[PDB]
Amino acid sequence: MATSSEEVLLIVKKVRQKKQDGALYLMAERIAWAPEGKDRFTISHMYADIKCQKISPEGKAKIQLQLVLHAGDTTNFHFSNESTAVKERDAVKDLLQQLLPKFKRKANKELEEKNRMLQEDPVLFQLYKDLVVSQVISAEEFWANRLNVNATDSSSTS
Repeated sequence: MATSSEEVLLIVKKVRQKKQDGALYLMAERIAWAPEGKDRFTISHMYADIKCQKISPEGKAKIQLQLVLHAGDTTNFHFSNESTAVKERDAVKDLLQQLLPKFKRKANKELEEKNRMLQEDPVLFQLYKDLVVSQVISAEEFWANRLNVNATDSSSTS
């Protein structure tokens, strides 16, 4: 069956994400953040999905952590816990960086360029939902003429 080894490895608190501070819990196989007062992780990424981690420059009153997922995503966190914020992001950066290679999945650059194109060109992503979502054509059909040319002028067409 699906063995969910939910092993909380680190307990981090006072982390503002999505304009709401909470608690970020690390697990053997993933990272999950919950808002303060809620037992619900509104953020849960598997190390296999997280490519790397970025942290804000030290000596600042803003402990910010930013993970980047292989799909071409990310995970930004604001450790507002002035008491251990820095150390929390540190042990976090370290712990994740420990389990991250443990679950290091293949870098899907094929997907990265796709995701990044959908973020850059709002029209491209619009037509994507228009055609590919309406089952008008497959995703690669649209991508075929877009991956080779990323320009909103051309994105106005298939």
